Amino acid sequence: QASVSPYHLFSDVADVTAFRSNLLSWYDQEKRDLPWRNLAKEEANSDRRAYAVWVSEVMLQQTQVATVIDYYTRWMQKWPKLQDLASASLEEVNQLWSGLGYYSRGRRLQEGARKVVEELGGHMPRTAETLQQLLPGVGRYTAGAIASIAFDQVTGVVDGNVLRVLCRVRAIGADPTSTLVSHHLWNLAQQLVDPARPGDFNQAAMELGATVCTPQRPLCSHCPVQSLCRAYQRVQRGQLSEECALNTRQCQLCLTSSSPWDPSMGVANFPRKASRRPPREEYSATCVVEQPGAIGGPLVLLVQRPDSGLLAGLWEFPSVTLEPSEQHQHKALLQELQRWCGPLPAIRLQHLGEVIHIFSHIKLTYQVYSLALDQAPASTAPPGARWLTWEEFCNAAVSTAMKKVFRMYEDHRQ
DNA sequence: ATGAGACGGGGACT
DNA sequence: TAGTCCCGTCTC
Ligand code: SF4
Ligand SMILES: [Zn+2]
Repeated sequence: QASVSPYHLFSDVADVTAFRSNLLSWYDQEKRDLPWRNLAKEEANSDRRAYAVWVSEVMLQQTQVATVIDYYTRWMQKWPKLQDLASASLEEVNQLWSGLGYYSRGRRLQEGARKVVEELGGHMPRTAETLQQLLPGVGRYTAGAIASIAFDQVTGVVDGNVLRVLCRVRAIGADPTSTLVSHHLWNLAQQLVDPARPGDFNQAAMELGATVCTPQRPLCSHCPVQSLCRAYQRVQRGQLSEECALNTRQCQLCLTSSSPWDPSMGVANFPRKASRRPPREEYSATCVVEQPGAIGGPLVLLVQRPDSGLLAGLWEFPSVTLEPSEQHQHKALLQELQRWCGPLPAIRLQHLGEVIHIFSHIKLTYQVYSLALDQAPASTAPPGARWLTWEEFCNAAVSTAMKKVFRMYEDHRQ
């Protein structure tokens, strides 16, 4: 309902004015140097400016700034314009994305650029609503980031950083993933975003959550919005010797509930921590088959995953899925290897060790093998088989799991 | 037809 | 050391 207590609202316009001014003044003296800020500040063309912002905001989804920087630079140097990206192949996109994770982001970014160039004359949509509707991979966050940063639209955003900042600043301790709490956070973000500098405000709020209002041990003594933070105000009471008026059980007859407030956590009582369920275990066997090749050998066999599901369309060493009880077997692996190599001397199969790779939702254990051939396969290389030099593999569209497998193969090789 | 699960990898910190 | 948290979009 609209009957939330003023304890969780900014009912005083003076507080809103001060929140914006304090945050932006801190940003103007503390802001990190980032390549997408540099490209954006100097690109007067709106479409080129939005493209540079769009790429960075897709790469930043569930990925830390420190990781993105090098990928962003590589991407913008290879595809400086929408037009360049639209002509790229998905295979080239996966090559550049290799190691960044959540690979559908890269595919959708290319699909979007192709749509913009080939259906919209190269012109990016100019509001959060139309960016979200028309561009694949662009949800509510990315659309608001592009619109505010690139087009000066007055629209607030809630990423993980802003969620944490707002839950402390207004002492929201309920499950933040619920529809009700999420709606309240977006409403706060829309109230607070500076109408004159909405992009800088959004960037400032996110960088505050990244560098000051951090998940653990936040730097409250260094915070520009300290005086306006409910979380901070409460910690400074402690053994008190301002609170939420409507936080009383409607029932005055039941046992009176007690506060789950943990004094030893301070402002980190907010937000509530998401309870995490461990990933399911899966098992696979994989083999680096090698042949001597010519100059720059040996060559290793790579094959392409299905274009759906996990790590879709990426390349990998031939692999088979195994049930736990049969995770050390060779039968199915050798059958898969012979698909791509013809008849194989199965005596050469060398067990190297195991590689455990953690996805967000799967703990995958590979039994890793190698099979070194004395010469090329007897038959011509089948369609879908790629024989790569070590350097080509390192630059190919492969998952990090397969790079760990390759590093195990390189170590055990003599 | 909505909401939990699918979907990668690593940085920071204990 | 080994463990933990957490940096959005889409669907099946
Ligand atoms: S005072 Fe502390 S808890 Fe509040 S916003 Fe600043 S860093 Fe976060
Ligand atoms: Zn309350």
